[PDB]
Amino acid sequence: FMKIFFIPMDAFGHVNACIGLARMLSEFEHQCIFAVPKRWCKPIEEYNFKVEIVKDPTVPDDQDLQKKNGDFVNRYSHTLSKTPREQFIELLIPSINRDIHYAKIIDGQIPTILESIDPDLIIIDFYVTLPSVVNSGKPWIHLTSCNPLNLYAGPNVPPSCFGLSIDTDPDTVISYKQFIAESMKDVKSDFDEWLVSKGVKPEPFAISKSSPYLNVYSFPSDLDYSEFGPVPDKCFRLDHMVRLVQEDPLGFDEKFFDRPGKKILFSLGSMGAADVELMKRLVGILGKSKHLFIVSKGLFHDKYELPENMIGAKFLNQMAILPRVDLVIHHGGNNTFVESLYFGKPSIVLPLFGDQHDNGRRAEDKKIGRSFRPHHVTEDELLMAIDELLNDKELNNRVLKIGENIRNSKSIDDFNKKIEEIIKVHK
Ligand SMILES: O=c1ccn([C@@H]2O[C@H](COP(=O)(O)OP(=O)(O)O)[C@@H](O)[C@H]2O)c(=O)[nH]1
Repeated sequence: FMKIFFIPMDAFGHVNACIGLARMLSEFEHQCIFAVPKRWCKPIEEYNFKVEIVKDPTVPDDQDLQKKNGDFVNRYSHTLSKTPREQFIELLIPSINRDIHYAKIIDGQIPTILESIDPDLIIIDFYVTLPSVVNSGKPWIHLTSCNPLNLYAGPNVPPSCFGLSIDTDPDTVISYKQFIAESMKDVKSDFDEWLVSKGVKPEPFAISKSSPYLNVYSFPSDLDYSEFGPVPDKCFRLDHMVRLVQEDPLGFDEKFFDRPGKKILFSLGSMGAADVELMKRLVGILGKSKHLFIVSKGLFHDKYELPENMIGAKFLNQMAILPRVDLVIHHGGNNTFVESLYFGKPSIVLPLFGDQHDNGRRAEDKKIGRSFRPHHVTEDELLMAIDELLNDKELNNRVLKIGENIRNSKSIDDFNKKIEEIIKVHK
């Protein structure tokens, strides 16, 4: 039994992965404590974990959980259709600047919470380094909740966030890595100054320090990047971090499931549906599909309507819906992607940005779904892909087998043994 201290970035994609892993570790009678802003306190307490509040005076205690990222996606909607290269400068770097802003707000509050809680182990799900964790003198694990391609970074291996593969021309890979290094210079220069001020040595190129203890990620064995070598050094693969139960209301009348017809979950994640004009175009196409859609309509749900073959709400109980659908249309977010495979569902992937491009490429390359650019996909492409995947028995059988493998995985038992050994070695 041990006290495990979880520090997630203040967004669904990080918090849900950490809740998933916390529930799995609670099974072994470990006590999991979360450091989050007040608005995230009751949502996490609904899973019966203890919360330590971090102050963020830039966000109200009672702000809607979807407001912070919804307003971001709304403000940057014009970048969501651009090439991965154009997105890097215009969207991903601005996105990382928001991660750095939050890291600077929480970092000064973590050392006192560590002294007061005295955890055995820290688990962080963050895209940038926390000096408070590096300098804690306690064992800490970095949790990757995004697609894991960046953990494989090195010679010959394509960089993440561009949908590239082992088959990409070396010239293109080299060009992308040079572009990323040039593009990140000023952000890294400013970030490193902050690290040095707190007595932390910067990384040569990254602004997120890999744990010298262990680095855990969430990706099915069947999908992992074995073509780029084994599980990377100091890394540990869990097949999934699915929270099996979700406390949220369904979000609409359950009687919808009594309507005859194949059921499709349409969800661009916790923030992507804040691109209202995109949601309107896609819903217009899906309105012509002779199936039934359940739609995660997002922060601006009140600004657009669904046609008669569809039901939707601001935010859905996605765990309750997934076992009742035949197909998922999503943005390639890593939680939604692994949740859909966990329940044996094929997927249509419509990547918006970042690691989603890699999950779109992975769905095509592993023949478990179809991927298109959401702002470009034609009515014919989208309607035909839906009928294709619903009717492809071989592909449905492959996705069922991946779900079986994910559910059969014992890797949580090995993970628990490794963390117990890590705590003993450093005592
Ligand atoms: O209506 C919704 C929309 C999203 N989610 C959850 O929000 C998380 C979104 O994380 P993901 O990595 O899929 O996408 P992100 O929103 O982080 O890009 C997933 O766990 C979903 O199950 C949900 O419960 N209901």
